[PDB]
Amino acid sequence: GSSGSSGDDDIEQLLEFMHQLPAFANMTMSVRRELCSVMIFEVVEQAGAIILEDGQELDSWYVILNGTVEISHPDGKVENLFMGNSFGITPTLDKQYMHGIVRTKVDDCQFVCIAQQDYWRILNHVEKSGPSSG
Repeated sequence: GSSGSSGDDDIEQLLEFMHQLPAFANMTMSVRRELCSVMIFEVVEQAGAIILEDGQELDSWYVILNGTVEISHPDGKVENLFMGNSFGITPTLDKQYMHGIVRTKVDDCQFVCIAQQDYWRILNHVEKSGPSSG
């Protein structure tokens, strides 16, 4: 990826942005940096794309990095989230099921996927402080 940004310390540059968002602020910095090491990089190019379907075993945490995402419910409700909001699963081992259909509102929408386990091994106080990457 050729883009104006530091190399030696890439995560750092990204961290600064993490703080900007509330969802990423709810947890101390350390947790943020750790997540960046256990979070996937994904960005939807074609707007109006489906992010999650109704009745799907949510096992990964999603966070709106850029763009707006609209959520639809089977009952007749439609939520509206904006850059900064979070959705997907909770930091608790407890799993959950999607109760609606998510769809982007604009193009060039960025997002991030984080495994539950790693999501409950950082924020929480599990035996392993950080992820094992070696």
